Amino acid sequence: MLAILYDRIRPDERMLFERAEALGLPYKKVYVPALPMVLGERPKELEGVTVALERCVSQSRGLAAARYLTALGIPVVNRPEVIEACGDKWATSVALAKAGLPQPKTALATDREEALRLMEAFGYPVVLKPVIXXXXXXXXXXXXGFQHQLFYIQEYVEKPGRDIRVFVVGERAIAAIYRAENCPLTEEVARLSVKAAEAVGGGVVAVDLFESERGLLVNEVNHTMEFKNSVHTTGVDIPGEILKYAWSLAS
Amino acid sequence: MLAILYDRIRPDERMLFERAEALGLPYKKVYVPALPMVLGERPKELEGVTVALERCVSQSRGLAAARYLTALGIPVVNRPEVIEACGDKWATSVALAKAGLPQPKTALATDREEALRLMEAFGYPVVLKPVIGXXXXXXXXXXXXXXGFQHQLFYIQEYVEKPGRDIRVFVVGERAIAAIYRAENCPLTEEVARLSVKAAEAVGGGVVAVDLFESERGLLVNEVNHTMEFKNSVHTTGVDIPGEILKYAWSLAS
Repeated sequence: MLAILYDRIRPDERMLFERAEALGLPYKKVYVPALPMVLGERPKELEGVTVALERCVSQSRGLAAARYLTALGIPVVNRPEVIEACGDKWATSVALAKAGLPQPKTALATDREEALRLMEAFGYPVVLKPVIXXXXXXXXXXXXGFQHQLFYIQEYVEKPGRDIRVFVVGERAIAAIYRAENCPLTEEVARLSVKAAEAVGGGVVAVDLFESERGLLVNEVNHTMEFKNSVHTTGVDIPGEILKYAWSLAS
Repeated sequence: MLAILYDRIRPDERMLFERAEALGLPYKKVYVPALPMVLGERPKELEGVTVALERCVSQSRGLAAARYLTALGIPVVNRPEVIEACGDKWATSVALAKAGLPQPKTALATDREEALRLMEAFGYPVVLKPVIGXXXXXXXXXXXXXXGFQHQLFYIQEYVEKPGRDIRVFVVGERAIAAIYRAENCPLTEEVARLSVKAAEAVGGGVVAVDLFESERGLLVNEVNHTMEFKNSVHTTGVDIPGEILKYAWSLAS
């Protein structure tokens, strides 16, 4: 049966519980904080579990649990690699570059000085985001585990259009929204979103895009997509699609 | 040519520089802290670079740089996956378990309370190590527990009795090239060599130092290091560890 791993129940999780019940999809709720994860011995909580949906609000907890499930041989939706490829901006930007996908000009500095040189080279205004808006050099200076002293820098992008969030399930873009309003999926947006999903390892993710002057650019990819408002907005059963995908990977 | 990526020059790095020079292996030193890493545009510092040896003391810097090199299509010794599979104890223990390799009983808690339950279940004494970079009783446990993807994680291991000394094996590719006791030279045996190479393979392969426990239950893999230190081991083992590392890297050149 399906195991829905969680720590804090949000409306997203409740919708998952309700859809599973309505779909007749055998499942059980697994409270991760109290789950004993001893290598070599499957917990009683996981007895009968053939596939798991990793829904923890905490990234550290979710990734640690996804890693554990792989050690037990239980397929987990959004494998460890996808979760970390997504929750780490440098990792995600690197994955997009290797897949040759469009994104804002991006760079990474490993010390304060190089960060300044890069921002200066990029020309202001520039963007500085945590790996896991600078107006001028003055603002830059003022602002200034494997994440010790890293500075993720991106060019500031002009947006002729609204940002788009695309919900990708497997090889299909199933819904999209503007940033909220429904964004009727087009061939262009759908194909780019699925390729972005593939770039980070595949699975169930929300791809955030920028409709810039240079065209569609991939901004970020989320490994544990939130969709409570999007169901009504898009009219698409996102929770049900997610559950069916996970259930299909069952072993 | 080979690019040796570094931040702080330790004797290990100097030996690498000297062996490369003596071997006639075309290379250049690349100071990572000042390297501009912009995706889509290879830095001038990397002009002509066909393979890189990731030697930064800082793990965060080394992993970020290894990732960058993969984006540039430049092979890097100890790919990002290996560096992170190694610098993260839970990741490394999980990789060892999937490869079916022996190691101390290991567990991970994601909150203070579960950590206590586990330690209690393991029975004291138990070991508590930081996930990245001995509990006597419940009281000690509570005290210790109170004192990015690593927020609130508690790596717990059983306390192991060691009838023998700990062994550090230097693995280069599919070969265990040297080993030391913990320092004295540890003449490599079939058993130790095979386990060490399998442990290296389990985390993704490359150049790593495998630390083993000679316990009552036999050989157990304790940890795997992605940027092995070897300044003292060269003299201790009599093996040219730096040279072996460089030749392995150079062979992956593209």
